[PDB]
Amino acid sequence: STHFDVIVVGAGSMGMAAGYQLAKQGVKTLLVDAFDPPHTNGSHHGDTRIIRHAYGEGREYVPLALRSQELWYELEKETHHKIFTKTGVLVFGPKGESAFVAETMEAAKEHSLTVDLLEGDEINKRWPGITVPENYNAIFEPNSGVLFSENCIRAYRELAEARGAKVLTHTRVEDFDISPDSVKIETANGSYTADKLIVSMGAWNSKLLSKLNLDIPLQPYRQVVGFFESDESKYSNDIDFPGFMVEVPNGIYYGFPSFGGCGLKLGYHTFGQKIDPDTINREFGVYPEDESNLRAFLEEYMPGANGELKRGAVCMYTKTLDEHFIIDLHPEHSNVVIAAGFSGHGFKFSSGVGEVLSQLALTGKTEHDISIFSINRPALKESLQ
Ligand SMILES: *Cc1cc2c(cc1C)nc1c(=O)[nH]c(=O)nc-1n2C[C@H](O)[C@H](O)[C@H](O)COP(=O)(O)OP(=O)(O)OC[C@H]1O[C@@H](n2cnc3c(N)ncnc32)[C@H](O)[C@@H]1O
Ligand SMILES: O=C([O-])c1ccc[nH]1
Ligand SMILES: [Cl-]
Repeated sequence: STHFDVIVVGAGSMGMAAGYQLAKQGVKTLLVDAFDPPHTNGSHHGDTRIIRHAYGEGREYVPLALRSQELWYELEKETHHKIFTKTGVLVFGPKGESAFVAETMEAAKEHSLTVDLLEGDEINKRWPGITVPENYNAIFEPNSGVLFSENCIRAYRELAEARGAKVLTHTRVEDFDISPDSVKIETANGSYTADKLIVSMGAWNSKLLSKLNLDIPLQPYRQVVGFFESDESKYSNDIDFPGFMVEVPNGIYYGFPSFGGCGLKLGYHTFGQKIDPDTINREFGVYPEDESNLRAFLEEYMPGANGELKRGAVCMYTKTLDEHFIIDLHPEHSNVVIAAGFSGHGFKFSSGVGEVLSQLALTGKTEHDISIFSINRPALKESLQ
């Protein structure tokens, strides 16, 4: 017997941010999650996340990146949890052979972002611990950094709840009933209604959007990360080793400086196992590629950070065909908002997206230009059942 103004299904990176934005405005919100956020079953754990402004995936993301950065600084001031460390982000690759590096440079120029350009030995000299061939070039963004993702979700949740938002945990939504003037969700712990619905189930969007009569190609990928004992005099955040995302012949890698001695963290971005979110093996090390693809990068580019494996994590990316997000109203229901297919690069925008989802649910519009994330774009290959 409890109607809500807005129901958020999936209270992770996007959902909890939306919950906070709504609660902050006095909107009676209910957030439902299959687990208890922040947790290690979705796409937001592993402690840290990179936030970049000059965007290699496309200069069109810059405005949202900058707005999210300001929102992260706001969050830092509101909670006792640590939110952001300004490590700076280094992007490098073989000269003339990296669309990622090239677009990062164009994005910086187009938006007048503050960056340093360097190449070859200048890279190795500036950051002892990095060994790149002389034909490599780079763009460093000093004001970009590292977000503590689990802390962000925890902070958004504590703040939203302090303002009246309710979070129903360990409750998996199994079906939806949408009408022109209301929405309803069904779970084993009961059913709930509201005027608006925000759907942000992460990897599970690939399995349950069909319950909303949507048919969108979405592929979940198993993506691991490892923490390695490193030479702290070189790879510690304390001596300014940066976060980084780089392109080499066999793909894109990313990493973080060692924070408080927990070790340099590394991940292989362009390769992962296609999986189903309910059958994925969440144990690091079960596939030999988990650790080997990482050491293959370290022994070659960051040899002093190739020590004992201290920790591993298994997480998921949910890719769309063009690797751009889906943030829009359900094409048949203006009272339903969809947030999906973040394709391995959405956390840094979660604060900004929470704001967009909020506007979409309350007004059916957003002040942000979100056309590139349209659910009706052709490259997406979307359709109704
Ligand atoms: C996995 C990964 C991702 C990643 C990254 C490194 C790894 C190993 N590094 C990143 C980085 O440095 N910078 C960045 O900007 N992004 C990075 N990413 C990607 C980012 O983490 C993902 O894009 C982001 O987390 C996506 O967020 P979203 O909110 O979509 O996903 P979630 O946080 O997993 O939340 C979904 C929640 O919904 C719940 N759920 C699922 N099904 C149900 C049902 N049926 N009912 C109720 N709740 C449901 C989940 O439990 C989850 O909490
Ligand atoms: O989007 C990013 O910055 C990122 C780093 C690792 C995966 N995604
Ligand atoms: Cl993702």
